[PDB]
Amino acid sequence: FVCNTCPEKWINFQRKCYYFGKGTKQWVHARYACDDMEGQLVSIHSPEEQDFLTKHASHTGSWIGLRNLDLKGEFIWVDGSHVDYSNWAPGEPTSRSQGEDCVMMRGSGRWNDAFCDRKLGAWVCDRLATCT
Repeated sequence: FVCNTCPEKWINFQRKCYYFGKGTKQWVHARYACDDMEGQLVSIHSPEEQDFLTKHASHTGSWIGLRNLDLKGEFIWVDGSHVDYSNWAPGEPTSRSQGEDCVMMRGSGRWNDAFCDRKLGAWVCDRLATCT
C-alpha cells in the first residue's frame, strides 16, 4: 500500500504532503492560507521530517503549526499533539508566556518563537497523501 499521491504543487514525504507557501503573512493569516488549500500549518514530529522540511525551507523563515496556549502554558501543534520532537535554536523558545506566541522555522530549519503579528515571507502546510 503506497501512500505518496499528492495534489499539484504539493510534495510527498512519507505519509504526508507538503506545501511551501510564499507571500508575506502573519501567523493566523498563514493558518487561513493553509485552510484555503485544504491543508493545515505543518506539525513536525521527527528528525526525518524536519530534515525533509529543512531541505525545502525558505531562507527568510516560515510559519509552522506551533503556538503557545497559555491555558496550559504549553506549545501545541495545530494538529493538537504536544511537542515531542523539537528543533529549537539556541536559547529558544524565549517567549512563553506571554499569551500571543507563535513558532517559525528559520532558513536553517531551526525554530524560534515569535510575536504572531510578525510578517513572514513563507509558511508550510501539510495533509495526508492519497494511496494506491
